[PDB]
Order: sequence, then structure tokens, then C-alpha cells
Amino acid sequence: FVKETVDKLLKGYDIRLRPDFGGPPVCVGMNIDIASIDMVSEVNMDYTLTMYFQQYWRDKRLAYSGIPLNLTLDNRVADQLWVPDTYFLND
Amino acid sequence: NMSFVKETVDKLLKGYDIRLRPDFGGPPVCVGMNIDIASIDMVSEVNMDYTLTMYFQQYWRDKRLAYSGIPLNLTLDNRVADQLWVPDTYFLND
Ligand SMILES: *[C@@H]1O[C@H](CO)[C@@H](O)[C@H](O)[C@H]1NC(C)=O
Ligand SMILES: *[C@@H]1O[C@H](CO)[C@@H](O)[C@H](O)[C@H]1NC(C)=O
Repeated sequence: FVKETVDKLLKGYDIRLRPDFGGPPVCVGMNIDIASIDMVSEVNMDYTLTMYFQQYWRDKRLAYSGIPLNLTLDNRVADQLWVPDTYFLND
Repeated sequence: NMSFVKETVDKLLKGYDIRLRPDFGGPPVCVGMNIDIASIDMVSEVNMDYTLTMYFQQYWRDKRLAYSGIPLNLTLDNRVADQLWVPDTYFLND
């Protein structure tokens, strides 16, 4: 049952378009869990940081009504989804 | 509007040959350069180089990518570049 509901989600899904493409902006929620700062260089004036960087947003194209629980899919789904173009300005 | 737009984009890329520049046989493509320097991170007298970080923006016109219907500028996922023609700009002295 579930393979089909997922397959239909991704049938015709255009990764080129954000959620609400023409519409209002997408509220993206950031959530960071710092693992470590590994190094701080006065010589190069940088530091090296390790984190878990979590993002929450809402793509109505990925709604499923039938199932009553949260679906963890293989990481390789990202390649066939739209994700925000978040980068770190000063890296 | 989302379904309408996927089609207009799909038609743009229907039959689009990335091997051909704009105006393939015709006049040259005016490419506009625009640089926003972020930082120079390092300057080496020993290796006689320097390390530079920039935003490198390019503007050109590909008539194959015109759309009349839609009333805004279309920001698409970065992955579209792989299925577009882009100028072969490099840095001679890097
Ligand atoms: C499913 O996600 C919701 C929304 O974040 C959350 O409240 C809930 O705890 C999740 N389900 C389980 C089994 O934890
Ligand atoms: C689209 O870009 C042009 C610049 O070529 C600008 O004048 C115009 O206002 C932009 N459209 C929107 C919706 O802002």
C-alpha cells in the first residue's frame, strides 16, 4: 500500500519548483545541534565546527492522508525532492 | 498555479540542446559579468599566489527560455543548470 502512496507523491513532482511556487514565501525552520568545535586558528582566523543541521518546511505535494505516522525514507530521496538552497555565508 | 508552471518549464526544456549556445550560428552571446568579493583569505609570497572568495554572477539571454504567461522572474532549483547551456567561463590564472 505504502510504496504506491509514495510513488504517487513523486509522480510528476517537479524539484525545480519550491512549495507554493508563485505564492507566499516558504517558512523554513532551523534547528542546530552542535557536536563539537574541533579547532580554532588565529593564524588563518577561522574555526572548524561540527553540527547537526536540521531544517523543517512544508511541501503540500508531500501530504499523505491514509497513514497515521511519520515516514522515515532512505536518505536518497533527497535527490528527488526539493530542498532549500541553504548555505553558510562565511564558510 | 503550480501545475501550470511545471508545463511552461517542461516546454522550455523540451528539445533544448545544451550543446548549442544561444544564436548558435548567429551573432556572439553578450555575457555580463558581475562580481561581489567576499574575502581574500590568504596571500602567499612563498607560492606567489592568493586565495580569493567571491560571488560570480553571469547574465545572458537565451531566447529559448522565454515565457510570456507568467508575471514574475522564476527562481528554479540550482539543479536546472545541469540541463541548461551555461557559458564556459574559467579563470586563466587559477
Ligand atoms: C510524528 O511527528 C509529529 C510532528 O512533529 C510528532 O509530534 C510526533 O511525535 C511524531 N511521531 C512519533 C511516533 O514520535
Ligand atoms: C524581474 O527582473 C527584472 C530585471 O530584469 C525586474 O525589473 C523585475 O521587476 C523583476 N520582476 C519582479 C516580479 O520583481
